[PDB]
Amino acid sequence: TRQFLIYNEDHKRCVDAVSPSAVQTAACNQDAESQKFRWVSESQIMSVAFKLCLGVPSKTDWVAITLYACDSKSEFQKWECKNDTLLGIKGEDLFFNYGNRQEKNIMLYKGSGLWSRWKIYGTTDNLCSRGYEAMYTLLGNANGATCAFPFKFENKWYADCTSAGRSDGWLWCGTTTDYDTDKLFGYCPLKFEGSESLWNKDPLTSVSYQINSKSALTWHQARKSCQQQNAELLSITEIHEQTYLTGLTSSLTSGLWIGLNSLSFNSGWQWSDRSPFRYLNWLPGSPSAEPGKSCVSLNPGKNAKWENLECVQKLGYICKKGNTTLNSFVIPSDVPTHCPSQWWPYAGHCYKIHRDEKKIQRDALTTCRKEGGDLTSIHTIEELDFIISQLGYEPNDELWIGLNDIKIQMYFEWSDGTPVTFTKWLRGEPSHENNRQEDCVVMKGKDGYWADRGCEWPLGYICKMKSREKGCRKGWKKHHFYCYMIGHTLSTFAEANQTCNNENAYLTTIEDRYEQAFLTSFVGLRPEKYFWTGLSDIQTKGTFQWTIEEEVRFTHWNSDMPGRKPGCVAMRTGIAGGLWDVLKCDEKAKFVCKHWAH
Repeated sequence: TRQFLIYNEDHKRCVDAVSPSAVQTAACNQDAESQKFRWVSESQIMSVAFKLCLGVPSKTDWVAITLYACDSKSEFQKWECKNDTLLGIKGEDLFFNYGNRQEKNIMLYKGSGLWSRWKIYGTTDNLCSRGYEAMYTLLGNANGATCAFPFKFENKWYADCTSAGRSDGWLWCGTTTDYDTDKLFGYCPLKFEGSESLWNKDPLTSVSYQINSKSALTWHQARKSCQQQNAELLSITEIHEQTYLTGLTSSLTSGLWIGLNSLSFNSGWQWSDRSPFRYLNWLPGSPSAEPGKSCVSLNPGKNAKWENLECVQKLGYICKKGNTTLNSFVIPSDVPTHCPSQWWPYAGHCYKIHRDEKKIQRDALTTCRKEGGDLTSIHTIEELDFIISQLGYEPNDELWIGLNDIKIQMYFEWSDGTPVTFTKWLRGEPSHENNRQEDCVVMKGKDGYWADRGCEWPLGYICKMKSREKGCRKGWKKHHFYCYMIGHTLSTFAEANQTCNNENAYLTTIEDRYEQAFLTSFVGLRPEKYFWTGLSDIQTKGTFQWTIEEEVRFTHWNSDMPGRKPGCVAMRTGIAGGLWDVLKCDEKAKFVCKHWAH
């Protein structure tokens, strides 16, 4: 219930609703309910005191805005922020204005003056900052449908979640505009006395679980229901987790949604909360090869096992609220690098790829231990991208790694005893585990992602052990034909382009998949949040070019980049793995220079 007041600085008077046919301005008051407003849709603004939306008689010049009955299809009630702080009707350039022509009622107007721009009281942001978000109910008889604001309960209009009609303060809402007629309702996912009883808390791991067997949402809807509760769709990472949930869902049979999905087209199966997919528990015949089934459901009737279905089915879902973090692996840039011959260092470990004599996994595991190491374990995306970039890895390689489930089937563990905190499966992997007794994992593909197969095939392997200049300058690491540097002075993009040019270099370009992979490992394990690069749209807004004028034949953009956002590109560290974000060029962050060899 994020209500807000609205006023204009050039007059310092808050909009006040007095009558459904008269909306004026009075003295600003935080307690006067007649001045509170909140969005109820992507465009509809509603009053809290009268439970009525703001609209216009018709999209024409100089008409009085008043309180109308809230209607979803009403084109006259849809608003939109334009340019900066201007507030106008969705479709035309008619604005929310007050002050002109001695009219105490706020008027729709054509003039773009300061009398038509409104901010939120107590802040400096426009009205499109908060906005309406779909709120999915819990339990109830409405199958977890979204709240409908406003709704009529016992001939009274309510604007937010209410405890009326109940004697236990349980907040609830009506999923339809007329509850007295439809009697469809649900409980609001908000903090109230007793809301903790909706979560089941494992006394061991302290992780909390919510089981909504009465709801019936899609996968994308179920994820949004858990996200809005500071949670996420269920992820099962241990045998104890699968066992604890089997007891909770022992009395249920209706299928429930979990976080396991394959929606990412480049990778394989993955959890919604980015947890490592190392524990498998598919039903027989699952996962199926149907191209449309990309979301996994937990079937409590068939012994809590998993099956993949279409992401559009309406089933229950399980939320997972927990604070458990796998590890940090942050290195305050510091690590030893005493590696033997033919081995290469990274983050305190020595790696080596064996392409010479292809052996099976058990012979590869023995050979790595003969040399004082072990089959490689991978814990970060940075460490994975170091292997493909610096170890002479080729796109058509197939190399063994330490991931296996020889001890317990369907439960992958690292051969070197280290915990499994990271997984990157290939498109369509893991698959066909029921066809064999031991599932060993390999590295193949241009991106070096993983795939599980039989353990009885001669292949290359990658060994890894502890720690016990080159063709260029001192503080410059060398990758392939170039040498790169990390500036330690937090500077802007302008200041960064100078320091790189000061050292006869330049902000690093990114030409292929592996130079990006190297740069992903060259930074990303350091506590800094962003690292600059060469891409920017200063030459021509909308088009990106390097600062040394080379062809831009590679793109490593983030989730929602770039498009509308103008600025300077910078790589993101941590779990993102060097993805390109667009930031304001006046922001201060470290950078990476680049220079040719010798």
